[PDB]
Amino acid sequence: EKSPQRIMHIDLDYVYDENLQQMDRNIDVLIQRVKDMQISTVYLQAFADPDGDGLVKEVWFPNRLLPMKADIFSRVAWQLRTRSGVNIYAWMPVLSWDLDPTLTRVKYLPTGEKKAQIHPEQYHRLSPFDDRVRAQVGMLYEDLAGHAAFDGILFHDDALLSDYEDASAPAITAYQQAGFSGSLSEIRQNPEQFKQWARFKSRALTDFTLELSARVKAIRGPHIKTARNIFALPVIQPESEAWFAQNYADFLKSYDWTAIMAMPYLEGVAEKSADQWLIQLTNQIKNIPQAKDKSILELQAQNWQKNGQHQAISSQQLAHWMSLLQLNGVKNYGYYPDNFLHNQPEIDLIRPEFSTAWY
Ligand SMILES: CC(=O)N[C@@H]1[C@@H](O)[C@H](O)[C@@H](CO[C@@H]2O[C@H](CO[C@@H]3O[C@H](CO[C@@H]4O[C@H](CO)[C@@H](O)[C@H](O)[C@H]4NC(C)=O)[C@@H](O)[C@H](O)[C@H]3NC(C)=O)[C@@H](O)[C@H](O)[C@H]2NC(C)=O)O[C@H]1O
Repeated sequence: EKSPQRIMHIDLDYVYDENLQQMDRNIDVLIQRVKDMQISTVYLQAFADPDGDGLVKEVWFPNRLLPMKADIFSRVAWQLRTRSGVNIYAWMPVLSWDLDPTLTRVKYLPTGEKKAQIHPEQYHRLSPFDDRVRAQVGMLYEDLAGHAAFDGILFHDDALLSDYEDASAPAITAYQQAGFSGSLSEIRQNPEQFKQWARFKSRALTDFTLELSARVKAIRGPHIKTARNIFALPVIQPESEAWFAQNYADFLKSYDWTAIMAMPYLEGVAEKSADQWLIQLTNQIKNIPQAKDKSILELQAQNWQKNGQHQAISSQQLAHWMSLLQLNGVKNYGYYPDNFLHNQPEIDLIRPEFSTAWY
């Protein structure tokens, strides 16, 4: 994988159409767009998410467990790899799958309540402490690996847990068997165990992803690259591992690429403070020897409303941020999401700051 890495992060929800001929034209336009961009890598959505409801009910590949909305992942992948000149990473949820109801869901323990619950504002995650969950998610990854060819796996940012999670029974048993003492509420507020507990959960998530990676590699070979999305707070504010169960140093050690969600508006940063926020983030990375060499800075090309009516970020703004990264010594970056239907971001405005091939 020759450097710098320049990544387009792409949803196939945009490509899908009930009319097959329209879908064909859509795929053709997408392939040409990526070819024209002249960058290195596409992170390609393997699951359907038309509603942004934080739960995958259908996917883009044949498989044993979930409905296939359309057989298009493998078709788009091989064309991008041979016509558009890019590596392809299959972008897959780690936990947020709409599987058999008897599979354990991640739960949290509400303050002042005795029974654990599922928080409506989080990804609808299955518990990584349930071995049946590990097996069935494993099956989905094996099914993708069997039917499509690709160069890497991008593990979704839904591999996270808060400081009130996971409160489910198998998680409780796992903590007990690992030597943790007391209820979840006692552990999280125990000065002598709460840090160990956060790290235990971070390692549990990472180990689960490495298990999934091993299953794919058994099928497609050892050459498969791994990437995982990490939230910005665990990078800039490491104590936040306590409520993310993500550890930046761990990601750097465990994956070929750590894809940092360098998205200031997502993080609630004001428009006039976003540049400084990005400079602070990149300064933090550069202070960790060779972190920049294994990290991708992923910029946002939309401003999301937890409601659902997302707003585009201007092409000029995105190009400005890409320029900012380069001027601050960062060579590996990309953006999410791409919208081929509307040329958003505008390829002519983005290319000179994004493609090394630009003249
Ligand atoms: C006094 C004061 O206000 N200062 C505190 C300071 O002590 C502390 O740093 C922060 C955070 O405290 C910890 O917050 C944990 C998370 O709280 C939940 O955050 C939800 C929003 O999360 C954001 O989500 C976006 C993605 O959509 C992500 O990009 C972003 O980084 C996230 N932000 C953070 C900070 O994580 C929010 O909607 C939830 O309501 C909120 N839930 C709760 C229970 O607060 C929390 O789980 C920790 O317990 C809490 N513990 C500490 C810091 O002791 O808060 C400052 O205000």
